[PDB]
Amino acid sequence: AAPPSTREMVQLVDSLNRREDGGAFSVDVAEAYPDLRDSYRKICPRPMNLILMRQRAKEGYYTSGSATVYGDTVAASLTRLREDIELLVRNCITFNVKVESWVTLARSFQAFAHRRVDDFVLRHAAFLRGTTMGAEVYE
Ligand SMILES: CCOC(=O)Nc1cc(-c2ccc(C)c(NS(C)(=O)=O)c2)nn2c(C)nnc12
Repeated sequence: AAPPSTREMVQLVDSLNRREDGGAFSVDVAEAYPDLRDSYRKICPRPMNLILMRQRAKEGYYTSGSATVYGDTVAASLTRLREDIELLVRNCITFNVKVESWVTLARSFQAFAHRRVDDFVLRHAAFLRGTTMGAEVYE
């Protein structure tokens, strides 16, 4: 089972940018708002955004060394990318807990991103067809 190439992983992370999110999951809140860094660290002490995820994809961090590429199921495959997607969503829903519309946007992105990763895993690993999907597990 050959892992996906770094170019394919970069193309996968690039496909997670949606026009309807208007860069909400791409912006680096620390670089964009220097005068609010410390408040964002209190709420989201672990940083995550699609710029960091694209660097990780490009460098082989999701598909090299001890990264889990193919697991027992689609859901349990590309675990490092799934954890990064989950942190991105957790940070957004925690920060926006009082703004329901922006929580719903983060949940919409979560479902969308795990489905994009599920379909990508299936394109590279037909032997995982029919197993648990990340879109069924992550919520
Ligand atoms: C100081 C002003 O701050 C903000 O405007 N903040 C945020 C704004 C938006 C936002 C804007 C425009 C649109 C069209 C949407 N999409 S929708 C209708 O689905 O909600 C969302 N999202 N957002 C998210 C996530 N997290 N923070 C923000």
